[PDB]
Parts: sequence; structure tokens; C-alpha cells
Amino acid sequence: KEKARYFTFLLYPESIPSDWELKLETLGVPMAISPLHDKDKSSIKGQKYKKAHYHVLYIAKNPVTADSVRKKIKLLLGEKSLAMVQVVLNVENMYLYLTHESKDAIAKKKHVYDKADIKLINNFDIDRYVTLDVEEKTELFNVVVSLIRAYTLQNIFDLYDFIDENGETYGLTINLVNEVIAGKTGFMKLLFDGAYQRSKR
Amino acid sequence: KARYFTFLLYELKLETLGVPMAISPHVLYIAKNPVTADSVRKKIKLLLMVQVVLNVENMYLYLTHESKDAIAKKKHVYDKADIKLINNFDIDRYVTLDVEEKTELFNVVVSLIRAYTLQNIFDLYDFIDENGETYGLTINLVNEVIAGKTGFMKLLFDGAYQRSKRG
Amino acid sequence: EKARYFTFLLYPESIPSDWELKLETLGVPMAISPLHDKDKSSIKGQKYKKAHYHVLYIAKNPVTADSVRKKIKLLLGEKSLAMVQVVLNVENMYLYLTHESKDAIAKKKHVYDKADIKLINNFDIDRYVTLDVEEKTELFNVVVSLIRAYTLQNIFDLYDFIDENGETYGLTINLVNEVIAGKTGFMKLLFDGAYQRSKR
Amino acid sequence: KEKARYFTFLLYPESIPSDWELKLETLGVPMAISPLHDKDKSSIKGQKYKKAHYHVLYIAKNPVTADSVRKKIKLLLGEKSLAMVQVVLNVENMYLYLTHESKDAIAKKKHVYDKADIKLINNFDIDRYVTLDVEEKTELFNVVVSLIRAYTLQNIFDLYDFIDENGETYGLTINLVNEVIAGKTGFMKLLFDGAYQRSKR
Amino acid sequence: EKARYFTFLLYPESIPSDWELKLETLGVPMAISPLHDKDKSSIKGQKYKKAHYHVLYIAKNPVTADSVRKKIKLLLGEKSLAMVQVVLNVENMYLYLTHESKDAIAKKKHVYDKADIKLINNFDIDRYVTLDVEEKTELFNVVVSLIRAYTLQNIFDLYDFIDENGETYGLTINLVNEVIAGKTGFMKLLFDGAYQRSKR
Amino acid sequence: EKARYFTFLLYPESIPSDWELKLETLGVPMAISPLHDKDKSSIKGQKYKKAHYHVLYIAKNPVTADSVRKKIKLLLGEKSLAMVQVVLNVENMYLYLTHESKDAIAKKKHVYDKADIKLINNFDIDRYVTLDVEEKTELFNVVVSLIRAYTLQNIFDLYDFIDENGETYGLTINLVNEVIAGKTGFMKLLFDGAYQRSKR
Ligand code: NA
Repeated sequence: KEKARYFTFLLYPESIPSDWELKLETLGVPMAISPLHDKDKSSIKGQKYKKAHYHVLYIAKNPVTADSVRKKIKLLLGEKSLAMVQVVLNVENMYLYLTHESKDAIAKKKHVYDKADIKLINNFDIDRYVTLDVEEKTELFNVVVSLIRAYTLQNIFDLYDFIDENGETYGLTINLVNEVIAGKTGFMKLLFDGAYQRSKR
Repeated sequence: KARYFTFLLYELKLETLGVPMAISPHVLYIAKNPVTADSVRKKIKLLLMVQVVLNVENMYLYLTHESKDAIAKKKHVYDKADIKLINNFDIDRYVTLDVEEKTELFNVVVSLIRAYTLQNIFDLYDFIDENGETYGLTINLVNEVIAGKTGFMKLLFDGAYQRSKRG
Repeated sequence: EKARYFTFLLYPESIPSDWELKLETLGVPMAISPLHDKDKSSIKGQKYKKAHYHVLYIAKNPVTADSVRKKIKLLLGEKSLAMVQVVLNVENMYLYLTHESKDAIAKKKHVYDKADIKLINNFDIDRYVTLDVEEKTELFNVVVSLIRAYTLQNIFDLYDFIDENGETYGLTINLVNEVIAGKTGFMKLLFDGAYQRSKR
Repeated sequence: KEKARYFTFLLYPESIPSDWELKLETLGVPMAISPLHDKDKSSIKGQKYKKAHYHVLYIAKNPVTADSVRKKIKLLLGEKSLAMVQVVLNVENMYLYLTHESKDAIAKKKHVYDKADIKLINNFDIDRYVTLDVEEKTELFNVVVSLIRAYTLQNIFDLYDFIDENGETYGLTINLVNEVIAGKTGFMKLLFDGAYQRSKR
Repeated sequence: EKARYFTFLLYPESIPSDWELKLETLGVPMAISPLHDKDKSSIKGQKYKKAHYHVLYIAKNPVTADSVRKKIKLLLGEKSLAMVQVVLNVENMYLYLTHESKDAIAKKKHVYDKADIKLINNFDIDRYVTLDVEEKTELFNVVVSLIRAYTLQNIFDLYDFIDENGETYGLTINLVNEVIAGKTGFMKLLFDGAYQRSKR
Repeated sequence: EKARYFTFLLYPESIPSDWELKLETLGVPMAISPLHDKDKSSIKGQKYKKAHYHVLYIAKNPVTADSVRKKIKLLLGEKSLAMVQVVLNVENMYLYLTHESKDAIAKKKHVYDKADIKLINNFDIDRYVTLDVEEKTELFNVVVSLIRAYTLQNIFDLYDFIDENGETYGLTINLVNEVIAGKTGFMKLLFDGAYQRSKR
């Protein structure tokens, strides 16, 4: 299933303990807690505001799937604590949505929130998540290698097709691999050469 | 056409355009969109030649005569902070946007080669001749985007070459 | 997987006021960057990135990475850090403390004054660079001799040989990838040689 | 009918009026006049010297045709006053050629002349026309690209032959092609590869 | 901060009697000036500056200046010198040894006898004056025309041509090796051009 | 101040009988001189110096000199040696072991036999001597002529030839690897020429 490093979920005060804030910290995970949403427009005719809720941005180190994260926070708070967990694809925009200031929330006239009420937890630094510095690129590259080995990918088109089909399972996009393999084309040639010989074995 | 321009004169009316600039002890002018240099040079003169800039960094330092052309015949190195900067101009700004559009344009060139199975640089060039504008692309600007990425290019064309023979 | 050089980040908000002195207690050589409080940020609304420190950490023997995780969280406070990465080029990471790497400087980023670097326990940058290059040079020479002995025709055969016998020669897949990066032209020569030699 | 702004042509004292300098200034266009070329050895047999002549560096105000200027000077200076009106591609080499100090002129050990005999008209300043070497290498390259495409040049010998025959039309010599493509051989390989396959179509 | 050519001063007053031999011990080639005992001294007073030597020192591979200073300090004493300076033009520094560089002559400095230069460990200046950019491209262009003229398909054919007719064009095998190093991509294009041209 | 190459004296009078074996205990490579039993002494009337050995000691990493002295004091006795000297040219000291160094020959010191050198812990002099770039450039030019002379079609054929005849031309596998590193494009041109030349 879909595997990513960045996830999000919602919390409602009525159905989680008062101490929820610190129990979130027990996990040792970077998290951004949005300002409480008590002024959101309700789709229910006859109602003014949606139930007050928090948005939570959740960062694992090793890429993990969606159910994993749903499972531990459900265990952490109670089984009546949550429903589903979203996989976040542009965390920079989801961070902005916490204040309804993302390019789509400001676009649909959603209630804006105060960015000072954002509480960051466990050294949440948004900038390290949108940049993917050298150490991350090396791990991503080694992944691409194992993919070319496993599925005997003979050229970059075969690789591209495979990423289109199964990219998210390993946290990969085409524009991502372009960045990762940039300046490594000679290495890329050796792998494709090897794959090529392996497929006439 | 380009976004970075230079010209030379022998203060407030320049701000009237509300367009980023950097005036030396030579004047450097940044358009808001890619625009033709003849156009720009009609506009200043009615206000009060012009050469399109292909690299900003070197001309920023030429406002001091301090880059490789300068070190080649070093003379009369000019002041640093004595520069009039209007309409929020800074150098970090524009070089990092240069980078991002480079990779931008590179990625779309990749998708083109995949989509239409372009086997070599001639087939790519031809496609630019006919359909270039729909993707914001010209021959000279694809040349500048793929310079320094020819090994990447060869990888792509090898792919297309062998996929074409699957059929 | 065991390595010698490591790094991690520290933020002022998450560490006690005596973190520098508590760090030197552990008796390991370390390089600490100047506070990066003027790192220009990509997020369009926070001007500068979170002010932080980079710490260069070198164990004496090749050691586990989570080991390093364990000790610093213990000594500084568990809200202090989360992950320890492992350095492959100390040359650039040492300069990166100051945004004086060629690669980061090529992407600009703010420069800091290297006098604001604090070294702990006689951190000798020249010694770890020189031992890195001659250790990696030998790993390469080892890879060469394996390609000769077993006439390995391409990089897939080499990878397979590593999986089967990597531990015997102190070699992992990810470790050969670092050794042969920037030597692919040499690799091509070796595989070409093996290929023709296997057609004899 | 090719239109450009920079021109050069010959002037013959024999066939121009005494006040010719003052007459040229009236056109109000910047001009550089070479020292009188009276010691150029001539390839015509038996005469040993070329007819004494001046080279004129001509900068029009806006793009204009070559015959346009021919007419302007014929009606100004005389019926046989000038010859070989020519469009200039690099103004700096022509200014150096005025004293036979183009590297291409000294490479043939053409007679060198005194730069102090250069006459400037309407405040011609050479620095106003010099181009940075980086960008000239870029446009010269784009030119070479265009030739390889147009004439389907499959390899560097075919390109060298084309330069031998038609180089001047594009302001190109063998050695300058060598400078331009230095450090771009990977690009060159891509072009010749393209031309090669295209000629098997 | 690494270079190969260095220079520094030595004064007989503050160096051992067998200093010349101790210098040779280091195994690096070096050129030693004639004793500078007659330099007009800008203090006036004593007319001449205290007698001193200039040493031109060539490291085997690039090193720091402090490398060299430390080495001479260990070999000769802490008192023997204060700084080793980095030389950018070996030829001028060699001519300065006798006050015959253009700038020594421009200041009317006392000239010394070139035979009093002491050479150590096969120091030969002609070995370090190399690779003029202007000349390396002209030789290159010559190599190009030879590959065109005689349709030389590969580097063996070129080398054979040099062996037989090199003298005509001022070319030797090793000098071509210098000229084409770092232009091998260009070389390939040329040989491909020749190769296809010989199948016409 | 820390160095890798050291030397010191040992006097039989002041050292244990099993001193040679005790030196092997350290796991450091060492070169021991033939006993200098016939060195002419500047003492009026004594003829010869006290019989002594010179020991060339190769420290594992950069180390301080006093560290090495103390460690020899613990191993052999506190009276075993007095000071440890830093070696600056490892080759020159090794020749000094037999007074076959240029400074020994210049001072006419008694020559000793090279077979009486005792090597310890796989001491090989050729692993410590360093070559200059002019010497590395000629080694490359040498590899070129070998590829020409014996029409070596690939790098395996080249290595095989080095295995068989490397010493004749001052070449080892690993020293070939250093010499051709960063010249793999030139290498491919050479092998192509040899390849096409063998199909002729
Ligand atoms: Na604490």
C-alpha cells in the first residue's frame, strides 16, 4: 500500500482526553497542531459551525504506511479518538491549511486562523521537510538501485513507467527521481547496462 | 525574449514603472514577465540600445568590474553598497528563480520525450519548431536548459530508441 | 551497518543552556556550527528557517548509528533531537557547518564566519579526511581485485557477489555505491575488461 | 536582402574628394577609419601591392540593408569611391583588422599598421560594441547547432568541411569552432548522433 | 590553501653549519640562491642587509605553506625561519634568486652570479615551467589538422604518425599526451569522424 | 606536534636480550639497523662508538613523539632510550640504516650490509615513499607505451602484464590505479586503439 513519510489526521476535544496534548508528545514525533477550528462553515443546512477540531501534522523517519500511524495514535488516545489518516503529498501546503492559508483554503474563502496558535512539538522544523537534503538523496538513490535490480529495469523509460505505477509505495515521483539521479547518469548507465545483460540471460 | 536587461545612461521616474532595478555607480532592469528588449527600450526612452542579460550574477559584479571578464582586464573596480535599488530588487531572488525554471523546463522536456518517444535531439528540435510555444519552449532555450545535462539526455534517447522498437 | 562519522541537528528551544559543556563530557571529538539564525527559508512566510545548530560527531571505531541516537538524547534531554544521520563526506559536511561546501555554496545559502565554529576534544578535520580517502581508496582497490578474480561482467554480478559474500570483505551494497560513485568511468573499464575476458 | 546594423567597406583615395572626412561626419553615424592600407601585398601578379585603400567601420542607427548604405555613400563621395560593402558579424575583430591585428590577420602575418592613424567619426567608441566571450561562445554554438541541423552534418569531419567551404558566411573558422565546442563534446555527440540516424531515414 | 612551489629565507647566522646537506635530506628538489650579502639596505646605515639565502622549494604534491614551515623548523631549528611564502611564477622566483626577474631589475637590485645558485635533488626549472594555455590550444589545433589531413582513425595511428613525422610539427608522444589530457571527448569525436570517413 | 615516521637509538648495553621480540609485540612496522659496531667516534682515544641500532618506527596514525618514547620506555625499560626523533624523509632514514644515505656518504660514515636490516610487522619501504607529480606523469606515459608496445586491449590485459612485469617499470596494481584515476577517458581511447589494432 501507499507509503509516505508525512501524514495528517484530525482530533476533536469532545472525544479525546484533556491531557491529549502531552500524550501526543509521548510518541517522540515531530508534529504541528493547528489552531482549534471552532469557526468552520458547516455543510449541514441549519448549522453554523462544524464541530471544533484540530489538524495534526505527523512526521515519521522511516517511511511507514497509513494504517500504522492510525494504529499507534488510536492506541494512544482511545479507540473513539480518530477515524482515518491522510497521507500528505505537499506538506508545505498542508502546513498552510492548518491556518486555512494554503493556496486552496484562501481560494475558497475559508475561515483564516492565527498562526501563533500553531503549537510545534518535538523539534518540528517545517523547512527540513520540503528540502530533502543530500543524506535523503543518497537514501533515495540506493532505493532506485534496488528497484532496477529487483525488476531488471533495462532503461530509464522502464524505470519511469514503474514509478508511474508504483511510485508512492516507495515514496517516489518522476520529478523526484530526476532530482535524485541528476549528476549520477554514469552510475545510471552501469545499472541499465547490467539490467540489459541480465535480461538476455 | 528575456526577463533580465541591461542599459546605460550618461531616480523617481524609474520607480514609476514599479519594476525591479539595480543602478550602478550601467543600469540593470528586471521585467515582471519574459518580454522583448526592443519593447523595454521603447518604454524607458518615452520615460526620460538595450541588451538582454543571459546571466545576472556576472553583470551584478560588473557594476564593480569584478568577475572573470573583469579579472581578464581588471580596471576601475567600483563601489559595492553605493547602488540604487528600487522596487525590491535582490540578487538571491533572481538566480534561484533561474535555477527553478531550468529544472522546471528540464522536467517538461523529459515528459515530452516520453510522451512522443523522441529518439534523438533532431526529433526533439523538430517538435519544438512546431509545438514549442504551447510549452513555453524555443530551440535556443532548450539548448540552455540541457547544456550540462547531456548524459541525462543520452539516457532518455536510449530509452526512446529501444521503446520505439518494441512496436 | 557501521560507520565512523555522524551528524545531527540541535535547536536552541530544545536544549539546556549548558548543552555545549554537557556534550564535551562524552569524550568524543566534535565540531559545532555557528547558530544558523539567518538561513534563508523556502516557505514563503517565515523569512528565515528555524535557527539551529549542526553538530559533527566522530566515534573512534565504526559504531551503530542508533547508539549515537541513544547517548545524546540521554545526556541532553529527550526533547533535544530525533535522528542521527551518517556522514559520507566529512570534507563537505565540515564546510557545510559554515555553508562553505562547494555544493551548498553553488546553491548560495548564507555564509557564516568559521571562527564561530566550536571544536570539542581536539577535533582534527585534516585527520578524518585523510583517513577517509585512503580507507575508501582501499575499498576501491578491493573491489577491483574482486572484479578481476571472479570476472564480474557488470554491476549486477558485483551486487550479487556482495550479497553473497559482502561481509567476508567488509562490503555492503550501500557501501560500494559510495565507493564507486564518482568512479563510474573506471567501473566501465573494469566491466569491459571482464566482459571480453569471459569471451576467451 | 539581408539587413544588419554593422558594416564595413573600402574607400579609395584615388576616387574620393579632398574633404571626405567632413562629408562622412554629416551622415551622423559613428565610424572608424583604418590607417591608409598602402603596404598590403597583392596576389595580382606583377603589381606586388594592393591599391591603396581605407577600411571603414560603419554603425547604422537601426537595421538597414547593405545596398542602402552603398547608395548613401556613392551619392556622398563619388561614383567609384567605395567597393565591397560588407555586413560585419564581430565589430571587435574588424576594428582589430583595421590595423591587421585580428589574430586571424596576424596568423597570416599581414602587415601591421599604426593604431594612432585610426580616425574616429561621430564619437565612435569600440567599447560600446564589444561582447562578453561567454555569450559569444553561446551564440556561436547555437549557430553551429543550426548548421548541423540544416545540412545534416553527421560527424565533426563533415562539420569541418562545411566550415572550410562556407565558414565566413557565418563568421566561423576551424580554430574558432574548436574553441566554441571545447567542453561541450557531450552535446556534440548528441547532435552528430541525431544527424546520423536522421540520414538513415 | 595548497600549492607546490614555495620560497623562504635562511640566514647563516641562525642555521646549522651543515644546513645545505640537511636540506637535501628532505628529498624534495630545491634551488638555493647565491648568498645575498650585498642588498642595498633600506635602513641606509649599514648600506647592506644581513646576508641571507633564498630557497625555491618544490613539494612533491600540493601541501600547505605551514607543512613546509613546520618541516624546515624541525629540520633546521625554530629560529631558522618565520614564514614560507607561496610562489605563483616559478620562473620569476628562480630569476629573483640572482635578482634577474623583471621586477628586481626594475628596482636596480644587486645582481648575483647564476653559477652560485645551488641546485638540490635534481631541481631543474625547465621541468616546472609548463602548459601555456595559448600554446596548448595551438598544439591541439595542429593535432586536429593532422587527424583531418591523414584521416587517423584512433590513438594508435596518431601515435605512429608522431613517431615517424613528429619533428616536422614539433611533436613528441609525451607532448601530445600533455596536449590532449582532459580533451578526450574531443579526441573521440575526431576519431569517430575519421573512422566513418575511411568507410566512404 | 604529531608525526607518523620516527626513529631512535637502542644500545645493547641498556636493553633486554629479547628486545627484538618485545618490539614485535607493538604491531607497528619497524626497520632495525645492522649493529653499528664500527662507527668512528669523535672521542679522543676510543676509536669506535658504542654499538647501537637505529630503529625506524612507523606509527599507525599521526602521533606525538613523546608518546612513542614513553611507549618504548614501558616496553624495553626506562633506560632503553632517551629521546625519539621525527623522521621527515622516511626513505633517507632507511638508507641511513646502513650509512648509504647521501648525508652519510657525504660524511664518510662506515657502510653496513643491507641484508642485516631486520624488518618487523611486514615493513616494506616502498609503501612509505611518496612520488611527485612529475614522476606520476611519467608513470602514466610509461603505461601508455606499454599499451602500445604489447597492444593491451583492456584493463585486465594491462593488470596481467603488471602482475608479470610491473617491477621492471616500477609499477604495481595499486600504483597503476592511482596513476590512471581521473584519466579513464584517455584509458578508453588507448584500449580502443589496441582493440582495433589487433583486428588488423
Ligand atoms: Na537537560
